[PDB]
Amino acid sequence: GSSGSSGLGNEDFNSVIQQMAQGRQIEYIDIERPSTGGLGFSVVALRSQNLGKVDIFVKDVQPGSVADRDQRLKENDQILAINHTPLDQNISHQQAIALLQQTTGSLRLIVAREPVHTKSSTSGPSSG
Repeated sequence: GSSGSSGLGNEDFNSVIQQMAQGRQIEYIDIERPSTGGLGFSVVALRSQNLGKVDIFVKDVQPGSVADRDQRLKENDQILAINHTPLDQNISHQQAIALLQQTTGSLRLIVAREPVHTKSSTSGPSSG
């Protein structure tokens, strides 16, 4: 369905994000939009199950570009909102991409991450 209002109602920007994350730890990845460069990362569109919507995930995180050398954007990071705008059922996968290809100077991305649970994922820093 479609609706139009001035602001928010039952569900606010803080609620929508908290609902899409599902408790998952949310992180604000602030990226500095370069002048002679780009985000340095790609995104994938995958229709979710919750409801007519698309889940944008950060793929091909060029390990060395601003996204990294500058920010700490991780791969497979489901973007909940972009520049103060959630990609809920309201916004499709396309719109999400625009906000990026459009948003200049500063580009914020609120992604979620799954917590730890008797996982014990072996991870260590490698020098070379």
